[PDB]
Amino acid sequence: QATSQPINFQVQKDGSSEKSHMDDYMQHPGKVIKQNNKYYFQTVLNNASFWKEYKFYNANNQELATTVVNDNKKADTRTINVAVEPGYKSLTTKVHIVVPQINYNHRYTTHLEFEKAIPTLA
Repeated sequence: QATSQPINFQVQKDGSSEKSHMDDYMQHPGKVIKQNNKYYFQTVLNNASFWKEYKFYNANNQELATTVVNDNKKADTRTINVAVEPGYKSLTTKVHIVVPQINYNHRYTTHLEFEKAIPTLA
């Protein structure tokens, strides 16, 4: 069995609550999924070809498992699951965006803020 619910979020800048331009690289809302007693935040990365690396952590800086659910090369998107727990209010992220053709190379250190804490699901 699986249960899911949408969850709104905003990626915000390191050291403040200001929106990050990284927020534009992810589709909204995301989704919370509970399957085999485990919880995930499922999210769709825009311009997936630009994402050279991504890492997610909880608010205590522990590493969170990510898995690729879907790669849509035609749309240039990638759908991932990020392991979470009920009660999580944010994820710390470390993301490397690269577009070599324009010599664009940027490292984001941001915090993805859920609109509400990850819920317990039945």
